[PDB]
Amino acid sequence: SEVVKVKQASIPAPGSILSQSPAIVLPFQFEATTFGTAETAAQVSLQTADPITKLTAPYRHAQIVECKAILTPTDLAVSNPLTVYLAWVPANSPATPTQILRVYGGQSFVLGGAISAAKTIEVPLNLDSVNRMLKDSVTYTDTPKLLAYSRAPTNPSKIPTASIQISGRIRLSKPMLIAN
Amino acid sequence: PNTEQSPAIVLPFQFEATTFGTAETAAQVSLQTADPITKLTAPYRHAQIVECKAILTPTDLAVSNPLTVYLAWVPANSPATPTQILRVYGGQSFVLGGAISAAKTIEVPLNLDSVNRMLKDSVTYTDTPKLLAYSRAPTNPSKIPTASIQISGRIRLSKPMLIAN
Amino acid sequence: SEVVKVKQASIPAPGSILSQPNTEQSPAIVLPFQFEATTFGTAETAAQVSLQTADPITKLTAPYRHAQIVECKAILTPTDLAVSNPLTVYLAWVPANSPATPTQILRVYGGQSFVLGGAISAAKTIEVPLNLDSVNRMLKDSVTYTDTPKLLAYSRAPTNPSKIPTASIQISGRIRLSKPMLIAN
Amino acid sequence: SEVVKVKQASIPAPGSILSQSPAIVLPFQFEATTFGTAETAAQVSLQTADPITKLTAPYRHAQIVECKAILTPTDLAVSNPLTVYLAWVPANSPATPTQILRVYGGQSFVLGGAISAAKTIEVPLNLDSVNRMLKDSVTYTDTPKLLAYSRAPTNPSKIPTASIQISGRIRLSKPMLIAN
Amino acid sequence: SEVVKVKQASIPAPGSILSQPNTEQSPAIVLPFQFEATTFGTAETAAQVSLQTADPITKLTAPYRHAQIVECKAILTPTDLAVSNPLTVYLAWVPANSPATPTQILRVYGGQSFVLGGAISAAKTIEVPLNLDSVNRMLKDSVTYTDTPKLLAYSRAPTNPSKIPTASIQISGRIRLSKPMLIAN
Amino acid sequence: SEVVKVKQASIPAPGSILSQSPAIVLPFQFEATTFGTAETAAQVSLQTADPITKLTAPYRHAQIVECKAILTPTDLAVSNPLTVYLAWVPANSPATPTQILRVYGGQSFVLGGAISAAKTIEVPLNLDSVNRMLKDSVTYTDTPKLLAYSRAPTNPSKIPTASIQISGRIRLSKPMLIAN
Amino acid sequence: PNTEQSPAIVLPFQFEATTFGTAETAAQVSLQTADPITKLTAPYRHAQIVECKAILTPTDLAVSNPLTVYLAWVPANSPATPTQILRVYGGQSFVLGGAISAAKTIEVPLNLDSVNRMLKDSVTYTDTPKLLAYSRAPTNPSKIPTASIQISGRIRLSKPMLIAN
Amino acid sequence: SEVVKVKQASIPAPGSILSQSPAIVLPFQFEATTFGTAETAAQVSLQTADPITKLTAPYRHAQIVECKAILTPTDLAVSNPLTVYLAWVPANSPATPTQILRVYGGQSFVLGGAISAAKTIEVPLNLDSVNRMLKDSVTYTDTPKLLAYSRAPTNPSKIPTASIQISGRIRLSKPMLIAN
Repeated sequence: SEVVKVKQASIPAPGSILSQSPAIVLPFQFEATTFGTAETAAQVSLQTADPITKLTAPYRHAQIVECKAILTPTDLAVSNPLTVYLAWVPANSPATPTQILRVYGGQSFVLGGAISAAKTIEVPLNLDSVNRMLKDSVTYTDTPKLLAYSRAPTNPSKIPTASIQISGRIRLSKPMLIAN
Repeated sequence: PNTEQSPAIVLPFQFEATTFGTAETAAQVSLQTADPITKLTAPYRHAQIVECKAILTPTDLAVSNPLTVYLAWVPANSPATPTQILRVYGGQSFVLGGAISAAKTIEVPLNLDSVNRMLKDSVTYTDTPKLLAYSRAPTNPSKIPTASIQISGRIRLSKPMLIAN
Repeated sequence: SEVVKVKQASIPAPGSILSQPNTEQSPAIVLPFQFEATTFGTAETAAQVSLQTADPITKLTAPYRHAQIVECKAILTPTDLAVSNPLTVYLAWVPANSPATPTQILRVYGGQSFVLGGAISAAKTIEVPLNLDSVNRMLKDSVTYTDTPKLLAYSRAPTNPSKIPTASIQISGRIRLSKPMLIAN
Repeated sequence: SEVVKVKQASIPAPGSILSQSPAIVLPFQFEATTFGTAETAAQVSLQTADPITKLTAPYRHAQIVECKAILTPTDLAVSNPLTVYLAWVPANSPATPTQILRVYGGQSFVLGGAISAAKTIEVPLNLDSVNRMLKDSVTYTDTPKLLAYSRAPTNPSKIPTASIQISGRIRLSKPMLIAN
Repeated sequence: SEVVKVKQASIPAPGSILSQPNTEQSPAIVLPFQFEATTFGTAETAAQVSLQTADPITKLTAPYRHAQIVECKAILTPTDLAVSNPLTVYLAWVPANSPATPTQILRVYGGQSFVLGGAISAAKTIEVPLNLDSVNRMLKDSVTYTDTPKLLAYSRAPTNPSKIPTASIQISGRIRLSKPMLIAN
Repeated sequence: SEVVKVKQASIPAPGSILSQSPAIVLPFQFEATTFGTAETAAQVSLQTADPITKLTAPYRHAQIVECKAILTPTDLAVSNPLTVYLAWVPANSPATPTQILRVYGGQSFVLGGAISAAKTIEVPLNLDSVNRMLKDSVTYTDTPKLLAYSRAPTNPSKIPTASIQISGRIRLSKPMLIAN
Repeated sequence: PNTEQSPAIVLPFQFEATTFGTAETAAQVSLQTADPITKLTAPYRHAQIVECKAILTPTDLAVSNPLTVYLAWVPANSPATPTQILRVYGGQSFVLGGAISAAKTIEVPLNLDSVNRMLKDSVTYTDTPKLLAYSRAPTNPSKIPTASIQISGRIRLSKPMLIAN
Repeated sequence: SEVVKVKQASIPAPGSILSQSPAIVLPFQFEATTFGTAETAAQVSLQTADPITKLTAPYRHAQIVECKAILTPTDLAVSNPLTVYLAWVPANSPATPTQILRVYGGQSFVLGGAISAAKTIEVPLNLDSVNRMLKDSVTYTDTPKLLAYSRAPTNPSKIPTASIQISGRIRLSKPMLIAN
């Protein structure tokens, strides 16, 4: 029982931003991907992830205050373990989930099995690595993007074995004239 | 009361309140029920009106079938009926159909002193803003509105609401 | 054994409360309480328990007019059954006037997932305290409020359902009861 | 001849109110109930009593400044006495007039008969017991409510034997946009 | 009308009470109460009501372990019936671990006699407060005491018995409830 | 409702006492006599009244601290009034109840009737008139003695119309070696 | 505890506790039940023993039918039985019948440190004084006691009890 | 290997005691109950538990200095786990072992199984909750009482799977005159 933070080795390389009113900070937590049913290799791009933009929609400026990736195993993992790869990279990175371990910072976690415990692994996004702005007057390519991958499950089933959510907080600024 | 300085943002909004022509119309529009307004107040736990007015827009169809609408803002409490709008203080009566003039865009303001500007708090207030509008049975209905009423304004949101996503 | 206190990611957002006139105040008592919220293992159980409606709590709250929570925590308790018959539980303390079906707990900010049994040291009791600044402490007053605390929990239909629960959640805490109401006797 | 104040044993338990312009204070005095024709058990709730609201109607805020229950016997009572029960309780109280004496404060008065005098009994409402606000931006349940009861008269007639009025003063605030 | 408070001749004789360790004390509430003690007019009624056994009082006392009286008074209430059908009542606040049948109230030190109805201004309500230094204030504690308050009242079989009482006695007061007991829920 | 003290005109003439340990003061209240069944003329002598001595028995010294005569009418008196005479005199007094009004201090009270109220009359014993000691190493003749009388009731019945009790407090001293 | 200075008086007393000869006797005399003691503690609400002893008096009949009695004081709590008196600390064994000598009047004291001296308070104490006495079945019973046990002492009374008379 | 203290949520509510010599403090440790053979629901009342009184017997005063409940699993539990409930409540509590979890403080422990370790769980008795005196000049109802319960074992056997002992220290005062 409990959770554990496992930082991703990072190096300074923040995104450039606009020169530059009232702001509001909202929390969020959607699920990036699920494991267990088939070989899954996801590329979640915070900038365009639906759940995030549903909050973004009404604004012109939205920047990440904090953000972390939450890896969570389920009972199914105890009997049928699995291995997951994780990397927080800028959208520009030509790196594909199938090659996370070849990226500076890329981690590998083993979920399940009778040997281990069912801890919740948290891998925060180092904001000095990548662009904080998810929506601005210009679109940056530096945007934060989560890379995750796991080999096709030894015993596939429509009941997930592990899932990773992305929670955090966004600061919404300059209101956007939208329909409704 | 009002509100302090802790994290707060003001968003604009405008939705359609009611329409006329198709048949006799007597509406009782209540913000704090207005689906449009809520899709905005959904993420927060504290909403507060800052500005709000009702807009009366006739369509060209109006000239052929001139109507005549009544508008009036009143707290939800007010025992006033659409049928008694002109007997209320804010009560207005526009003609529409290109024989009724009333400045670029016909609009009747809220007031705020008249009502409670909450819409969403820890308690459900009773005296929130409500729009009363009546327009009698039209001769030669049409299925295609001859005029409508929009409600535009600005809401102040705070205290983020835990949500799904 | 062991007891593990796992706090829920939270955001300051207290519920507003009516004020008391500066007249002479009413005395006050503080009673403790702890009841069963739900049970897992028999069937897919996805419950929403609202402290407002909470029968056990209000049996204590009955005689008074003004009642506010002091402290509250959700207690997740696995049973020997869960050892060889694991399950995953979702928990979330929500404001009550909030959407969010227990099926969506992993999509709610605080949202947590725990594995009971199966994996090592999974027999521990989990504890998720209710941040009283997350919601509204008032459970009884001149007006009933909208942001009262509500606990969300979900699991999944077991693959080996049994008549005896494999885990449960209790809610314990302490209320501040005041302003006693005039009654028969 | 004359009148007498008979306080009702009360304990501190005021109503909660809203945080929070010009105000006006108006006096009022309507009659709550009448005795003599048949067993009467009234539950006057200041919040919704017609006479009171006729004054309330044009406003958004109305709070009780002072308020008392006035019990008054009539000549009919001299020949055919009666017993009346009185309790000032908050609207929430699950107490019914038939059980006033089982309520802390509940009084019993004997009106009439050759033995006594025909005094007017006054039982004021302790404002620290109950909610003062009769009309506000929210509706409170704490509202003041008068409980009164008397057994069916030994000799019924359409001429009342005793009646109880409720007089007081209300402070009207924030004007309500009404029709007319 | 009128209310007449007629105090009972009394002698200082407080009941000893157990002491509380100087550890941290329990919070405390103070609830009011008022129930019917007896009824006169139907038949010779000679009752002894002990606040200890008092059902209405202990329904309030139930959830707590330590309960003590703050104030208490006996209320004698005549009814219209008593106007043309007088009666005499006897009242006495006794320590409970005291002999004295209500038939002997006029032989007990404090002992009083009142005439309800018949004579002028006899429709008044009589009030006989309970001197809390006369008896023992404790009604619930680590031990049940012997000098707990007890009310004595007597009348006499009426000469014109009726199904509806001609007078009654209520007991109103306020208790100090503390040390809440651990229970189911 | 209520009680009234009616002092008896007295003149200084206390009893002589012995020159002269721990003492205890006990309260008492027995009933001296009853009225209504027949013409009653009682002569209660505090010194030998049974109830008093039941308390006296175990001691050698017992003196009156305070003492009063309590006259109490009953409903029966309302319909069938009566007149009672009262005098507190020393046991030596050659005065008989039939002649109380011819004694300085002797009072007359009218109990009952539709005219009056049913008050409880209290006539205290002036300790400076009479001997305080009820039991001492010598027996005094000065002892306090209550004289009461009432004419035979207009309508006799075995249900008393009025009764007079004697309450007070005694100080018991020097313990007496008694059997048991 | 003990007692302060507020109105208090000390009265003496002596009553018969038990008798022997008629048949086997095994008594368990409890003050605070002893009718004699109570006729004294009846008027008060607080009684307290100051002095107390048990007296053993044989009658001339004893010489003809010498017996042998056991005495012992113990708190009411003590699981001791009359039959086990000599196994108790205070335990005594007198012969009686003019062949047993033990000073003018055979008497066995209380102690007070051994028991609680209350008998009557706001609470009913459990460890109050109790007399244990046993004397086996006598050969040739007699309906006329051969010896008895008296209990004399002094009680401190306070807090007058409301009574009838 | 090792032991772990798991405090029971408690609230201030100590027992009342007598006003009030030499004292001695003795340690003790008996076993309250055993699990494994059948559904067991025990109600150990420190005041009357035999082992405790064997020490109490010779005295008039005995108060708890400290006291804890010791839960200990045995090898049998590894293969056939079980769940135990524990509550320290005053003897007055109308709570039965079958409903411990519905009592503020009531804990639940899972002993055995391949998943966990075989730790010894200790749950001390909060002396401010309950009466400290186990034997006094008056008998209190506030006495400490242990509530424990476990469902009927999946695989019953006469060899215990877990047992709970109660150790502590008592202060014995005023000697009691006993036989022997």
